Amino acid sequence: MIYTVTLNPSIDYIVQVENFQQGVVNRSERDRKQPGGKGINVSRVLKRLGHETKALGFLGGFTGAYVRNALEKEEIGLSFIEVEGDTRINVKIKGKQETELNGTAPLIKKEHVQALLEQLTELEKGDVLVLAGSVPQAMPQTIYRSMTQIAKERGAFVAVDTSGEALHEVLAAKPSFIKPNHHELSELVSKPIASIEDAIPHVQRLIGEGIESILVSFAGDGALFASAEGMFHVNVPSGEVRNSVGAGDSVVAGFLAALQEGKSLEDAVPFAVAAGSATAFSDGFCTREEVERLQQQLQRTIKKEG
Amino acid sequence: MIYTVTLNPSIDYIVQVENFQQGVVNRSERDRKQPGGKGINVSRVLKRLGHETKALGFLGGFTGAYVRNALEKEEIGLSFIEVEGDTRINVKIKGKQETELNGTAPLIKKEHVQALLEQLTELEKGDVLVLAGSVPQAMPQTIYRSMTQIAKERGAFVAVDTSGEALHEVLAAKPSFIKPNHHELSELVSKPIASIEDAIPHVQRLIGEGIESILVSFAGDGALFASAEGMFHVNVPSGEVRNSVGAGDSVVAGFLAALQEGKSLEDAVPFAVAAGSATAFSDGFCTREEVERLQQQLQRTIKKEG
Repeated sequence: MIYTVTLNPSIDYIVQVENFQQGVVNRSERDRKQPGGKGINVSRVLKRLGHETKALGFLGGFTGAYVRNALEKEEIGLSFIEVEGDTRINVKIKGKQETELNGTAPLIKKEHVQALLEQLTELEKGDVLVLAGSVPQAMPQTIYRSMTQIAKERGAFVAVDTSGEALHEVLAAKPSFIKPNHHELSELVSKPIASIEDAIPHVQRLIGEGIESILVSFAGDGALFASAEGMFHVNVPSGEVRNSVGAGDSVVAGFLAALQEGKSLEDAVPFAVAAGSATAFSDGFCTREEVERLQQQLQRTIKKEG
Repeated sequence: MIYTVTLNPSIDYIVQVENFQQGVVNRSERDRKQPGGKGINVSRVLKRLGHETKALGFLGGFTGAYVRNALEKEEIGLSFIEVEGDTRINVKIKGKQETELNGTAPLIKKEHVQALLEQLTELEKGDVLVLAGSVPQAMPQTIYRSMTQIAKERGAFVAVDTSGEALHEVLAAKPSFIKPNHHELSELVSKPIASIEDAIPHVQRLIGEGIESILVSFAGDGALFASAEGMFHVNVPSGEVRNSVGAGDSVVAGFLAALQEGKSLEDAVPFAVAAGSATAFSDGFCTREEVERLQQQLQRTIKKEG
């Protein structure tokens, strides 16, 4: 049904140290590690929302074994291609400041990329393909455009959450749904967008260019959703954000979980934004209960637009 | 024959990064992962110098599995005790400002910190017990004092490489060898130090309390050795130090390797100081051939003390 692709998964090593300072021996007070990567995170959250997914991508070494074991324990569908190097270890330092340091991508022989593309020919009509995250530089940045084509030639629904050249490249493939935050969208059109008004003309050009739906977040300023069927705004429940290591991925899962449940593209927006917020407010990720709650609240702030 | 103890072992994650800012992101340019822990390093460097050893300590979690697999490949003797906790990960960032980030020590039950002491009971006359590295706050900072005893009461040679209360409390136990750098010595004799003479009176008193040998390195300026047979100085090879990760652990391994091969306490010093700077003048752990060479260099640099 729903397939997620994570080209560069990882072990997110989350560490809070209210004292983290350069050139010095920092100790940790609170340590945690969890499998990471945008595709993987959409899977995990989907699971928490009661939906299965089959996770795809590349995994290597003991760190990859850790990632595979974990998803296994969470009873999440998976079919990763083993690679030679080790899966990267990403370091997330919380506390006073918020500093990140990503590990190097592991080498991926061309045969593996060919095998990953091979798996996609398995998508059937009505399946969903989620391509989220960065594309290792060693790989053709047009990779998502390729995977989207394979998917579309099989009737599969494509949801994309990337940036840079990779996102620019995917457009010609006309995926079904994209979710750029306002900064990613500004980067895509090479123009600044700070308000809902700044984005509307561009969104309208994208829908007419074949993109079926788009959801642009403006952080604590709500979200804008456009479909050839319409355009409207929605607010965020507001609250103290206790975490921010997979909130955009939650929005994607929420949207897709709702679509699975038969709701309409428009009707799904409320649930997705809430899922993002729920995760943004809890130490870990959102729960089916939390989302439903917040969603009820947001399902009114719905202001038309366009 | 030579036992090493590592209470808080770990996987050392070295990541080279330039212009390693803060608050934002940071992409590694080069990564590296290997077993960490002072005792562990001593066993690894001893292996390279041609000598076996059995490493003891506490490992847990997939991280602990890694440590164990790696040492088993280097064919290093071992017998750690599995604790329900997850061996830590210390992120050693390098560049123009090598920083560090030590992970939260796992969790060790009493019966564990007891089956260990229980292992020491096998020690025999002529054996060697190496105690190095800080102590997990989850344990009493007197733990080395306690082990030295068991060890000493068995004709075993105890060498210690620590600092802080831990180092302070071991003294009354009368260990056979300690290597406080000129600083740790100030942090011990609770008094500042500087001259090569500003330490002899104090290294003298320590020897008089029952401690067999003391090796105190003046960072960049040489090192002083003291035993009941008198003392002498030796200068450091002098060269470009690329790595520091495990230099002190090398002087210790060198000193022990040299005594294993029959050489005397004082005659083993050159060899130990050689292993130290041979590891430092490199991007990895020193090789036998390297030590022997610089050994001769330092061999001539020998001056008795007044």
